[PDB]
Amino acid sequence: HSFEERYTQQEILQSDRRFMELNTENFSDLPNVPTLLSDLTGVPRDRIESTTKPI
DNA sequence: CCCTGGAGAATCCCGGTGCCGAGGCCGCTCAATTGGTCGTAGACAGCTCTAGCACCGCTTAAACGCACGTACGCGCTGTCCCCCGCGTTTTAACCGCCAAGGGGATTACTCCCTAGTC
Repeated sequence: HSFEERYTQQEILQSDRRFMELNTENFSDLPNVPTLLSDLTGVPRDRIESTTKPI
């Protein structure tokens, strides 16, 4: 029972971007979240800004 | 593909007779006019006083364009579910039937209130 099944792709990606937004310790790295997530999983910043829906 | 002759049926409408009440007519009738008073409250200044008209230079706070962007009102698809028109049944007021009081008037017996004369 993988959590990728109970939680859909959108939900696991939301958990991931919340994780990366917990990684930062300052204001300045909040726009660095798309860059960090693209470095992590290789997703373009377009869908990061379009579908992640951050805090 | 979509239009309609015929038919079923609802509408508009004026004769066409019966009814009850809108309006006129009659008999009171009571309240608005009107004489006055006398004194009350608002018009007429008048002094006052008090908030606003326009003016000056700033201050960035809102206002607006531009560009991205993105998701929602609306319009497309389909089904499904549920309410209507019609057919059958049952409460639901309304008007007749009957024998007995209640009573309101209505009149009959009578009995006291009234009033006359040898």
